[PDB]
Amino acid sequence: GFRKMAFPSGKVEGCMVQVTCGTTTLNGLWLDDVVYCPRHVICTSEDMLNPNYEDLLIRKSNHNFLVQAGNVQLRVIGHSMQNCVLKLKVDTANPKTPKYKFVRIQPGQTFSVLACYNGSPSGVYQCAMRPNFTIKGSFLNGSCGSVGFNIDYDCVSFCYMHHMELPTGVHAGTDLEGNFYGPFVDRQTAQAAGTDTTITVNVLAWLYAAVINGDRWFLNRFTTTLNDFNLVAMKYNYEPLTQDHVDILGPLSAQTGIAVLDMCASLKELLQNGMNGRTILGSALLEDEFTPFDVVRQCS
Amino acid sequence: GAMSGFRKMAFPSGKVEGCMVQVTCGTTTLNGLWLDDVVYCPRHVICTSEDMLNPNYEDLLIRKSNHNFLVQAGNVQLRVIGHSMQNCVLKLKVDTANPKTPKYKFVRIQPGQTFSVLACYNGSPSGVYQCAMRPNFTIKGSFLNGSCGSVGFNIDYDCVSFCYMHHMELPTGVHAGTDLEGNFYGPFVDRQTAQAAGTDTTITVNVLAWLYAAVINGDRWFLNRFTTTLNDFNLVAMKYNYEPLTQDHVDILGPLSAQTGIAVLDMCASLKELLQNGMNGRTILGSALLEDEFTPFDVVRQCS
Ligand SMILES: O[C@@H]1CCN(c2ccccc2)[C@H](O)N1
Repeated sequence: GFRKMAFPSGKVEGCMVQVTCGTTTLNGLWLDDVVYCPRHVICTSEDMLNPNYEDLLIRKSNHNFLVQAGNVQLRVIGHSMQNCVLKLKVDTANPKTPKYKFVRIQPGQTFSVLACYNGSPSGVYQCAMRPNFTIKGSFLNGSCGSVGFNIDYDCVSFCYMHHMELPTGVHAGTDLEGNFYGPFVDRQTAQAAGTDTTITVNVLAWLYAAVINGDRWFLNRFTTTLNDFNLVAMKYNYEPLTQDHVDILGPLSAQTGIAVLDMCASLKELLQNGMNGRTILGSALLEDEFTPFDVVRQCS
Repeated sequence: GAMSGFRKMAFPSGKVEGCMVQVTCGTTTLNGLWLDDVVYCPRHVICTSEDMLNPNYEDLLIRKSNHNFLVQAGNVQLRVIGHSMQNCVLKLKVDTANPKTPKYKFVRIQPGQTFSVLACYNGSPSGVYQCAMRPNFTIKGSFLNGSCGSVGFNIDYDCVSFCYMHHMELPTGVHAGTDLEGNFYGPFVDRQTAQAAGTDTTITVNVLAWLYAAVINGDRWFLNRFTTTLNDFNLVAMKYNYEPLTQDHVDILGPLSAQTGIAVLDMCASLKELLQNGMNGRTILGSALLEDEFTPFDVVRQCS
């Protein structure tokens, strides 16, 4: 009985708004007296290929920005651009503003996404930053302007904003300061995501989760050296494993008594021989969207 | 296409977050649902540690007065003014009506249908997940220590349909519970006596809708050229522990059948080949597993 969970989305729900520039409509994040949204909302049908965003920006008037929060309309006062994020300053501060911080995450860390359409929240899901810096999600998993977040002691950490739907069923976007995740541009040009890989630290964290839940058949008597594991793992499209990840797994190593490189011999053996029709925590597949600290959060 | 790399989503939990409270009777603390002037919670909050095998709820309840119930809404304390029992749900009338009460209904679901769960510690929401009422009337849930009182719901046009409440963890690691009228799902009792869940089965109708969703989005490698009779399909499915398929499930799938031009029974023959051959490393809609927790209602709603 181990299931993936998203954060309670209430505190982010009361921040989504609908931003409309000319013909284009998408989601905004209304915080204090500022609305954040992707900067490509200003792209016309003629600049949508090769725009000089800051010069296009300075020529738009505030009045070309429609902002509604449900039935209420918001007054745009000014606008500035920070990287690929548009910042529209409004006359009203959001009284539903949670306590928040802007953070940037690393490939392999998890967060929840509140999927929104035209400002209206539609659903919520947990995901991980893929090593190729993309996030799994169809057009039905929330369109441009939806945000990704973690909650740390009732404080929201916004880390992600959806910008564009890639052809491969994944989407890409930025942090809330506008910097893209991965080698992507907000220009409607042919663009492809790199070959993905399995988040190796997360699989080990998930294997520790099985051991906490008494699922133990995969554990063996063997260890392995770090790179004697890495060599085998990259041949299966697994992320190489750094000394940082080992340390991060330390606390789980101390609760279960399974050294990190011991569990690495279990996973390495799982890679070459498969699960032989057995199961771990109910799944015939290895999960890699549980960080070490999602396990400690949900198991302590 | 539309649903390439599609993920299940739980509904936004905000409207439920504003209804969760902490209910305490003596030494037990669990979650309550505060809707208007009444808070709902599982009745086994009034059990002691000796009462858990054969609790006499009617004896236990009548011995309790309003001021033995400790209802905490965040940082305010609510005053209990009345208290009655409807099956296994306890109902605490409070003097103060929840301002954050959403539009809501109480509905009972059938196995195979889906909803979201807001998992809570001590009145405090901890997470949200999307799941299905399994065919054996249990909920494969999170390894949360005291989720009792966590509710399940769907949301449809600002209106929250409450359909589940968590009462107990079973030895098999899944959860069992009631509707908001206190009737359990399945043959379970709110007693700490030996209770086992029947053998789980794959929600066949859900898989077929999922397979129809793939075909809508050009994912097409699993289709074959065969049809099957309904009863020839049902007979093979069962030795793979798949739910038998009823004519009603065939009708439910009819809209998917017409938009793709693939007869339902043809899709059943394609499924039957997937069972004898398997998905060993291959993907359907980005998933390396056959999804059985996405209903035909959400497929046709989301793929018009
Ligand atoms: O999940 C656990 C298991 C079941 N539950 C319980 C307590 C008293 C009588 C019957 C059931 C307990 O409070 N919570």
